[PDB]
Amino acid sequence: ALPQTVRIGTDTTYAPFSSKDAKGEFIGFDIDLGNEMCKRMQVKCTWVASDFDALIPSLKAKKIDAIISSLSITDKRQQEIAFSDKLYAADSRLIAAKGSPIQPTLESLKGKHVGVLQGSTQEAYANDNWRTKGVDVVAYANQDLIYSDLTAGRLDAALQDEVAASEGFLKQPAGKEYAFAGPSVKDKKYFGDGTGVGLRKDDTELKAAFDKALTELRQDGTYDKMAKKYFDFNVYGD
Ligand SMILES: NC(=[NH2+])NCCC[C@H](N)C(=O)O
Repeated sequence: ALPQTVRIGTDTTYAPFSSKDAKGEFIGFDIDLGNEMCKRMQVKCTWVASDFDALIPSLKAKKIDAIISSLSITDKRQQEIAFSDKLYAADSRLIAAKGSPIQPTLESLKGKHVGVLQGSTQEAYANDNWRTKGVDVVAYANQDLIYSDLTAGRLDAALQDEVAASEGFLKQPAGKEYAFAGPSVKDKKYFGDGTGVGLRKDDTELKAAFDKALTELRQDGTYDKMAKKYFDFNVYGD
């Protein structure tokens, strides 16, 4: 038996996947997916906002039951928690000022100030490959502070999910004078294989129900109808 109310944690600072509208209500693709799956699962769902780096600890502590927050499915995370089937693809890419020669390389980022989300796969990658080697990698409680430090010049570059940067910043007025700096960063190990619903390992029935709802809403075309609100491309991937 699934719980009468499935509590879903999300970090609402990652448009267009999860953010807040003017009323403070949860909006974005993650929210739409979550709500549609819950509908099909015939359970009530209650969204819970928290910082991104608090989601997996909250899940483990049973303060929430699920995470839908562009949570990348990684080898390392799977040693701690479970995942539903893939919700959508997620690649990492740097952003910087328009015209920046910055590339996702150690040589290019020497003496540069680079922002990453605390508890993200991007922080993991940046800390290991760049911060130890002298690059000023700065971790942030949330992505909106990163964008703001970038636009104010405190940061030279930021590393986050490509689609989030693109739709949530670059294509917005705030990011008109900014661009991707270099191609997406390739690293299977660190960045994983798309995003999924984060779940406790022993909640097998809940995972199965999420997986069932997801397959069904993909199959009947509801996934693509919801995605078109945000994207003119195949957000799902392969
Ligand atoms: N709602 C968010 N802030 N999501 C951040 C996700 C970034 C990256 N995909 C990760 O799992 O670490």
